[PDB]
Amino acid sequence: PYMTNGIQAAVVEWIRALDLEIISLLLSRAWPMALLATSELRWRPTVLTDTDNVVRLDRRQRLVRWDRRPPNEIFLDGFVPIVTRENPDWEETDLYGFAKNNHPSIFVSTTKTQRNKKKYVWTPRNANRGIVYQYEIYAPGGVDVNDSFSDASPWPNQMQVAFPGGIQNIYIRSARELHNGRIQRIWINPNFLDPGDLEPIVSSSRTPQVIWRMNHPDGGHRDQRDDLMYGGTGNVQEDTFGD
Repeated sequence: PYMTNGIQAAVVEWIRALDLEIISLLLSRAWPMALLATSELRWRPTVLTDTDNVVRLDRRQRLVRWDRRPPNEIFLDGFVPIVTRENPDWEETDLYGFAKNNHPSIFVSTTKTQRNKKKYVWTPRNANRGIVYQYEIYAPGGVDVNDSFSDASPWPNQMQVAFPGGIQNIYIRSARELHNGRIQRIWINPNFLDPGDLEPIVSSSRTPQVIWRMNHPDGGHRDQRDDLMYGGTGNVQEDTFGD
């Protein structure tokens, strides 16, 4: 037995309103028997042991999401999942299938900052191709994928924390804007709900810090039409990519 903030960060209203037991069922109902025998749906607790073995509140664990979408969308809307409709398929709510294959779902994935001697982070192989944003997230709740599946976790190096129903814009602190793997701007979200005691945003004299506002003239750059968070096509690197 433990305390969790569960789906507090969710933007999708029908998910945000349902009882935690129902959302837990949606996430686990499709798991095979062999998986169920050794797995438990482990929501991140309100107080957790972080990747440097320091005990922190869930809201002080530095999460990262790599995303093609720019601040004019993401700081406005937060992270809205691909599937928002009220009666999704079982494939679209399954945490195991989502963790494995990254198919369209109710989940917004993030990856934990791996705080060693230096900062490391799971980084997608295509982080150096086209326009890429690294969003910095400090959110309540969510599901710890590795804790849930242990040996059966599909991509353990991603250290995924999954948010059914998405992540509100108030939990996104900043964004690094990369063009073909070269950092252009560090974006500051003015509506970030600061929990206090966080490390100050990692900066450089060469790269401008920009306070975002709605429809910022430089805030809508994107590739022309979830690739960057597929656990299969990335690996752990020092958390200075773009510098």
